[PDB]
Amino acid sequence: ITMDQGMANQASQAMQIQTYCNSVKQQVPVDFSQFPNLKDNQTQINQGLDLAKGHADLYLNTIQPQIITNISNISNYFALQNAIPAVLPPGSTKAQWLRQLSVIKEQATEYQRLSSDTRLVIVNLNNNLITDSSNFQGIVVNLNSKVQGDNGVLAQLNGDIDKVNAAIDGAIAGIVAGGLLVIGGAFVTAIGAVADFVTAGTSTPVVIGGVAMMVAGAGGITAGAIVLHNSLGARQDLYQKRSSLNSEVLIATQIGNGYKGLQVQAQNAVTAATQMSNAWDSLTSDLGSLITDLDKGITSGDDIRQLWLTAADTTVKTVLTDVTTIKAQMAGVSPLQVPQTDTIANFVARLAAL
Repeated sequence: ITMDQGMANQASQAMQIQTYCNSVKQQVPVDFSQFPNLKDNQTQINQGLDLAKGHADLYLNTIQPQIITNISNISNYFALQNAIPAVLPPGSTKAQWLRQLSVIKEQATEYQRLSSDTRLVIVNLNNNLITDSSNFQGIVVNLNSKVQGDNGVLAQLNGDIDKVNAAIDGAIAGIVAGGLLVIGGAFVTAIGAVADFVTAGTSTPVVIGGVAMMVAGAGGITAGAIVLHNSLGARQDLYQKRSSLNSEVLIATQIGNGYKGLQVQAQNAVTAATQMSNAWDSLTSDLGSLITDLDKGITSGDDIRQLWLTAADTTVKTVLTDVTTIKAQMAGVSPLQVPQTDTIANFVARLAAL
């Protein structure tokens, strides 16, 4: 795997999980004070949610910065590489070459360590989310049995939501991935409720996993709304369609489906994180082989100079360009203002028809 794809994929996935985590943290705790036979159930829900907000926080506060630092190291690396054929003028001895390559390999290996450590901490996050996400599911089914509801209809909703959530995830990835590397590009995010929470009275909106992301320029917002609105509506349809499910249970299940959504974002992050480490490992081995071959009679400093100048003009200029535009996108990302009583699907529906 090339350094430009590993970087493009992790940047892309990070901006999506970032948004998702923001939606986790925005979720309000449930309110069942009306039915005192559910206090134990409320408590359970809200303790589970705080675990979900804990995982979200850990991602934004510990993992995201390392991802940002990684992107900056890719630039560090290639700028150091381009600089060597300038620091070592045409005479330069084999010794000089061995010292320079050995030094930049050291620096690169250190970047490999940051990236592999990151992969390891995302893996561990995911594993803890799988457990924490599976336990929440049981807190929902416990509540459902306590209101003598059908566990079978509940199950068919969870299954139906999981399939749609994957469609959403898919389209969002498509939007971000397709605009990520456009030189002037930016992104806007939208966080809203997965279901209507005002037509009937009791208002507990569920924004966890209720998300949308679009290109900020031109008619990017509209263009974005169009590919997103189908999948988003489909989900809202499933929570609004007539069902035997208690309302209190419908809330906890909405939350629970968002919780699941968080863990799938983590699993997507494992994938991207793995790809970026492998890109670093492939790079440190190539450097490793370059040193080894200079050390034998196979290559020379003059040959490496040649190889890194044609690289500096062709494949490196590309990478360094993308690194600039990627750091811009991630730092530039901006949130759309969503009306407090709106839904994410309705919001996007209306933006899609402008």
